[PDB]
Amino acid sequence: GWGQGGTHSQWNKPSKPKTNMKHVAGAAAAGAVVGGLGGYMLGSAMSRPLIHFGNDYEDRYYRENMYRYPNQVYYRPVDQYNNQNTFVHDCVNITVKQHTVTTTTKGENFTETDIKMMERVVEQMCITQYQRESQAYY
Amino acid sequence: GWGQGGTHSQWNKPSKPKTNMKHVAGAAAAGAVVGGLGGYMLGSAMSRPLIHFGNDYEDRYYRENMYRYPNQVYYRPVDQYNNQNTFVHDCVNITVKQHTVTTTTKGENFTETDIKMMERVVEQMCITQYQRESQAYY
Amino acid sequence: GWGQGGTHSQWNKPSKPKTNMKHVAGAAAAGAVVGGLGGYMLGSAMSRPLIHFGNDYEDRYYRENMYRYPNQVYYRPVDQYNNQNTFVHDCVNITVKQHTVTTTTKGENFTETDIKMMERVVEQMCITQYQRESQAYY
Amino acid sequence: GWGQGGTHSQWNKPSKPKTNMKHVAGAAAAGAVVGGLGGYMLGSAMSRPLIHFGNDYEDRYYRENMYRYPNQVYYRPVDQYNNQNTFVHDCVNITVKQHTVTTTTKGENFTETDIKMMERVVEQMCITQYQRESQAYY
Amino acid sequence: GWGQGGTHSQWNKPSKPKTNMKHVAGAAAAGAVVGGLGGYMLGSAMSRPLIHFGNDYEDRYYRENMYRYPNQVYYRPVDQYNNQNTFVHDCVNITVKQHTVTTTTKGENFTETDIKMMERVVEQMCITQYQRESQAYY
Repeated sequence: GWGQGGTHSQWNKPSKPKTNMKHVAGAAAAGAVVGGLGGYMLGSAMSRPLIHFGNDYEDRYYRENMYRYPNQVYYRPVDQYNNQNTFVHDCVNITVKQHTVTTTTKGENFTETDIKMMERVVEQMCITQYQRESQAYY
Repeated sequence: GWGQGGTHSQWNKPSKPKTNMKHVAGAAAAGAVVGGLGGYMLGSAMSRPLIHFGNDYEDRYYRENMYRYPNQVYYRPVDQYNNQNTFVHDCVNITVKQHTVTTTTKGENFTETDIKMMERVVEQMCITQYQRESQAYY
Repeated sequence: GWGQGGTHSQWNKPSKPKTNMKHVAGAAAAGAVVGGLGGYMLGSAMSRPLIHFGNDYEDRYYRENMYRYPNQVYYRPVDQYNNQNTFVHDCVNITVKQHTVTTTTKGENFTETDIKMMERVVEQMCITQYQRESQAYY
Repeated sequence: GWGQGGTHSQWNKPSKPKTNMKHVAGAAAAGAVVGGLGGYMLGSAMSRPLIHFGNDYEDRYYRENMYRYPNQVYYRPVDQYNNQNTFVHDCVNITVKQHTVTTTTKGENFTETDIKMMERVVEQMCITQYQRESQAYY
Repeated sequence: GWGQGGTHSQWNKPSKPKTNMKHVAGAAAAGAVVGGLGGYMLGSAMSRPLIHFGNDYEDRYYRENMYRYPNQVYYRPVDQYNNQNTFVHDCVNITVKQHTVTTTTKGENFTETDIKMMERVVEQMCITQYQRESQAYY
């Protein structure tokens, strides 16, 4: 007539995490867990992987049992070329340019005029602004 | 007549996570879990994978049982070329350009005029703005 | 008639984490856990991996049992070429340029004019601004 | 009729962590734990990895049991070329340039004019500003 | 009828950590723990790794048991070339330049004018400013 107390356990219990950041790449933030027996596991081999939050009871009576390589993980990869990649390209290769190429041969008594006005061409770009009861003036 | 207390357990229990960020690539954020016995697992082999939140009871009586390689994971990949990739291209290869090519040969007594006015051409671009009771003036 | 007290345990219990940062790459921040028996594990092999928050009871009676290599991890990878990478490119290769190429051969009595006005061309770019009851004037 | 007191234990219990930083690369900050039996483990092999927050009871009676290499980790990788990398490129290769190339051969009695006005071209860039009841004037 | 008192133990218990910093690379800060039996462990092999916050009870009666290499870690890596690196590039290769190349051959009675005005071209860049009831004037 024994007794085990109930388990109220948290692998991650962050209370009121107020966080301001920009980039979360390959990481964990704002009270987040990257995988329980998992996550980013490109090549894996797990024998008898068990997750049970409930109570566990085992009453085992093993007699003369021949266990030959139980839960064996024969991890023998050959020439494994696997790609599981995350690519994020934001505002890349942005160009605001004015280019002029001049190739004049034996130009006599000639006038060359090259005017490239560039005014108020881009006022805003990639403005990741979060506003809450706020004001922004540009 | 024993007793096991009930389990109230959370792998991730974030309370009121207030977070501001821009990019979450290949990561975990805002109280999120990347996989329980899973996630981003391109090549995997799991024998008897079990998840049960409920209570577990086992009363095993094994006698003279021959278990030959139980739950065996024969992980032998050969020439595995697999691709599971996430590609995000936002506002990439954006060009605002004025280009002029001049190739004049023995130009005599000639006038060349090249005017490229560029005014108020792009006022806003890629403006990821979140507004809540706020004001923005451009 | 014994008794084990209930377990209220947290692997990470941060209370009110107020944090300001910019980049979280391959790390942990704001009270976040990178993996419980997991995370970023590209090549892994785990035999009998078990996670159970509940109480555990075991009553084992093993007699004359032949256990030959139980829970064996035969980790023998050959020529494993795997890629699980996170790429974040934000505001990369941004160019605001004015380029002029002049190639004049035996130019006699000629006038060359190259004017490239560049005014108010980019006012803002990559402005990751978080506003809460605040004001910004540009 | 014995008794074990309940365990209320935290691997990391930071209370009210108020932190200001810029970059968290391959590290831990703001009360965050990088992995419990995990984290950033590219090549791993763990036999019988067990995590249980609940109480553990074991009543083992092993008699004449032949355990040949139990929980054996045969970690023999050959030519393992694996890449699990986090790449963050923010505001890289940003160029604001004015370039002129002049190549004149036997230019006689000619006038060359090269004007490149550059005014108010970029006012702000990569401004990671967090505002709370604050004001910014540019 | 014995008794063991409950354990209320913390591997890291920082109370109200108020911290201001810039870079946390490959380190620990703001009351953060880098791994419990983990962290940044590129190549690892652990036999029977166990973490249990709950109470542990063991009543073992082993008689005539042949344990041949139990929990053996055969750590024999050959030609292991693995990369798990964190790369953070912020505001790198930023160039604000005015370059002129002059190559004149036997230029007779010619006027060369090269004007490159550069005014108010970049007002702010990489301004990682955290504001709380504050004011900034530029």
